[PDB]
Amino acid sequence: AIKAWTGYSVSKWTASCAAAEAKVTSAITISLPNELSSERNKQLKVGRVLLWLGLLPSVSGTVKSCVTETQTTAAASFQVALAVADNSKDVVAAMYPEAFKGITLEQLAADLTIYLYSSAALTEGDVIVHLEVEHVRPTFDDSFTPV
Amino acid sequence: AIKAWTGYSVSKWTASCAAAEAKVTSAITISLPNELSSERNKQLKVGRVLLWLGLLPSVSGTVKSCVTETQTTAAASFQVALAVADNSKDVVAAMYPEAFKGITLEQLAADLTIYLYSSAALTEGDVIVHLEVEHVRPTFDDSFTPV
Amino acid sequence: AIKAWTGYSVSKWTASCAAAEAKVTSAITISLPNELSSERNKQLKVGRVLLWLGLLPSVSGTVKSCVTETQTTAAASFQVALAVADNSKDVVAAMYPEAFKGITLEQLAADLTIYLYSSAALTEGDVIVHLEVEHVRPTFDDSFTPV
Amino acid sequence: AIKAWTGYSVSKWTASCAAAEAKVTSAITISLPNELSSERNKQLKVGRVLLWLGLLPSVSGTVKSCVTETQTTAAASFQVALAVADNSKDVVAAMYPEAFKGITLEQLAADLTIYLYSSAALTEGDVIVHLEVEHVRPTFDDSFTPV
Amino acid sequence: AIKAWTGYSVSKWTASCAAAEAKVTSAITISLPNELSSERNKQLKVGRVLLWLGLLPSVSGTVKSCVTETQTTAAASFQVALAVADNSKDVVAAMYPEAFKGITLEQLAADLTIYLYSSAALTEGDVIVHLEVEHVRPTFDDSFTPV
Amino acid sequence: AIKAWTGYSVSKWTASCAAAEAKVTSAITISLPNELSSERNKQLKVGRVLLWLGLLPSVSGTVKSCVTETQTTAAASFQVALAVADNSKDVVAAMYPEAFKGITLEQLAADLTIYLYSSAALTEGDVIVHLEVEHVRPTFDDSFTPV
Amino acid sequence: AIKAWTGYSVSKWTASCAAAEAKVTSAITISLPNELSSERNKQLKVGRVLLWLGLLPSVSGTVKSCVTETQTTAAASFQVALAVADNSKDVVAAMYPEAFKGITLEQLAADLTIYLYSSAALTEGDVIVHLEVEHVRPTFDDSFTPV
Repeated sequence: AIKAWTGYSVSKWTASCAAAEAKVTSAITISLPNELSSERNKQLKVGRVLLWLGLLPSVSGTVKSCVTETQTTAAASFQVALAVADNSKDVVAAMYPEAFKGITLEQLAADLTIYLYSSAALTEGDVIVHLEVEHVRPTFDDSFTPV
Repeated sequence: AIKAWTGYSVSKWTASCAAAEAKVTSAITISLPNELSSERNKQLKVGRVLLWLGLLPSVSGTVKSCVTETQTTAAASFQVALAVADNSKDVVAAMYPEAFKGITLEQLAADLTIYLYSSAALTEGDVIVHLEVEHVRPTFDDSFTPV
Repeated sequence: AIKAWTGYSVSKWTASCAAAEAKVTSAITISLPNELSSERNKQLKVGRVLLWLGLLPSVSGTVKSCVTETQTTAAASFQVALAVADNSKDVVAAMYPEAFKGITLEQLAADLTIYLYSSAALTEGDVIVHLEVEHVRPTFDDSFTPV
Repeated sequence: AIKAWTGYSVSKWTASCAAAEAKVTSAITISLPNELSSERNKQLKVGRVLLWLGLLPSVSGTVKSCVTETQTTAAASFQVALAVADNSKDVVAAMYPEAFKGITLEQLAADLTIYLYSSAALTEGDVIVHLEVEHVRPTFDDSFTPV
Repeated sequence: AIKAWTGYSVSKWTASCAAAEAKVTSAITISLPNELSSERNKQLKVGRVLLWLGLLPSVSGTVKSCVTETQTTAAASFQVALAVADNSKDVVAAMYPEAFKGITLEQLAADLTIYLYSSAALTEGDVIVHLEVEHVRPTFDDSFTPV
Repeated sequence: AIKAWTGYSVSKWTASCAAAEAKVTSAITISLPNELSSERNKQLKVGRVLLWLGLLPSVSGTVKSCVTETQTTAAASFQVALAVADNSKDVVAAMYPEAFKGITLEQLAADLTIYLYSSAALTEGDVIVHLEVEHVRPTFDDSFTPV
Repeated sequence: AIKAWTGYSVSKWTASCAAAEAKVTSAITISLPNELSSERNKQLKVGRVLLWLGLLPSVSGTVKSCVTETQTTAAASFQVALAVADNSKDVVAAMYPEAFKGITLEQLAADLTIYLYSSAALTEGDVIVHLEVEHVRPTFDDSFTPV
């Protein structure tokens, strides 16, 4: 498997798709994990992003998803996507990686967002949208307070 | 300033005292900070503990506090304390240190607890009970999943 | 990412195709931006051209596009094209690292044109066509309006 | 004719005023051209500014214009102006240049505004207002993406 | 534009004037700007004074102003003034400069005053009188107190 | 005595606390000195802050003061303060200095405030809180306007 | 892109196939381009041959072509061909190159021929067979005649 750079680090989380009618593009918002939620960590720099997708077997249609800046109408977002994850492939992935170097981890919570499309309708949680983020290593204080 | 050992790391948090009548002991319960709350980190090992105290200047009487195993009547807890933090001293804190080597960080949330006493009444937040914990360095996954 | 040569530069502009019935081929016409439309900058020489295509996900069929000298019957244009961009590929692009070397930027406005084909119908905004063009860095007036 | 400093550059743009009744002052608003309205170039620093005026000969009386920070009542603006252009002169110009050194080109788009006054009525297009601006040489995109 | 001497410095401020009937001479009282109002700065010495004038364009008469020692009845002061600024001239200005070398900035607040005349009536804010003063540079404490 | 950095400068001012009953904490608001009140200077940046104290000799209690971000109930601020000035010490001063590097002088007027405590009652002017601030040098224009 | 050897040179031309019913194999005759038709040039020697293909996009079948010695019944030639160009592949080209080293350009006009096959019917100009040839450089006389 792929390795992060020296001085970089990995974390992973999850979100579930909202129910939606066919051909509609839905939107999903990135919320940070608790391990990074403090004001010390939000100012770290992103190094790579790796969207991923997995699905329960009764979903029959095409399914596509991507990471972009937030686009003012949801469906249009794919038109600037530097790659698209796609259940028509053998492997349903979209490793960028170069898209977001030097962006603050705050900004990856602020306005980068995840979009999802299916040619058939979805019920809640029919799709699970993993995400993986590789970023500058978090640090904890090396010493107690003074007395 | 005091350094943590190699492979160990600092962290800090807070709790505030409830209102209490004079010469009554009160309990305070440790709850872990968000940075440590995950199932990966709760199983780490404690290395040192450092109770500390700070107080707003109108508080007149004695104030004493300690960290112990939970004692079935609150006032009795001091009678097993390996040291006591005490506003009679010049420096109020009470470094133990090695009362708790090899205890699980979960257990430091489970049943080690903080007790506080004053010979005069307190109103809410009149005392701020800092804490520091020095513990094995948290680790994050070095690599992405397989595709 | 791919760099231009020393002293060369890049610019980008956009077009959205009109509606078309299935299997029709449609033309798209270049127009120069204002900074390049000066009589000082129009005389620059093209170094590379890069066609790039993106589409909203509901376009189900094949989509193909290419750059050619303007053909009197539009559908034939692909037959002369030195390369074709095609949504059957993994990356929907076509690079021409040779075809237009040394052509004047005016001529790239005059008689090179972009062609687009789809095996299913299209409606306005269903496809976005980029172009990227590389040339020696343009220049700006060094002085105000004189005497 | 006057030249920009070493490493500085020039740009020019135009506006044509709306109709106005006699002695009423009116406002003219800057908008940046696209090549400057990049997030790379918007943050460049202004070096000199020149207001220049021209008119068709049937405009009978005095015409005056000036550049100021925006004013709450438009007619007052001349009173703050570091210089005024005035068709009573032989040459209808007003080079500042000191007024705006070090202001951001975005700010020159934001809140510097141009005012115009005539001692007789005006109809659309009876007056043309130039502006010239000097700033450090703008730059263009030049590079490849990664994989 | 003209620079101040080494160790001298420029400051600038505004005064309006009240309504007046035609041919009436009026007085404007100098008050120091806030940047200089403290008892440290008042004892600095003046090097040059520049009177300057502007007006909103509907003012039709002549307008004249000057700086003088304060006079028992305002109109007479023009006969004493070393120079007059005058809207009939090419430049509506009067650099003195010799009048006030070595006068204390407090004295420039005390008994030098500004006089203003117009051949037609005026209303509040029709004429705005700038003043510009060149004077020994202000200074501040280079050192903290003793502890 | 300690000196400000190159390009930085010292200024000093005053505030007098109101009357208060014993053990009451009180607040003091940082109004700027007139020498810095103009819009040109408010956007300078702070380098160090130096709280100081003095009192007329009949004040019998302890007295303590500190500089903090403004707090919901005044007494709490001593628990947040990075250092405390104190009449009981050998010298009462409490040079921070790290607390406010790079903060805007406007912000030092906005939401940093002074807190004061005494273990005995006070009357108007019994305690006088000096303050001293080290900050980027104030500057004045080098030249007159155009004529 | 691939280059010809020193002393060798590139030239390129065209032929358009006639209409044919499905599964019919057809032949195409290699007429020389005018630039090489003179008796001086026909005795040059071939270095490489590069068959190429393109088609207008509505052609629905498979299409295959190859270069061989002329064969008694056209379909058989695919069984003799050293390589086959093919629309079903990732890229349709079929660079030989070994097939014809040292053959005379006259012979490449005489008895080498192009064969073309489609699994569906064709109409005139649906398929366009480019060809590219790399061969000993054409030369022109260095001097006038004697007078």
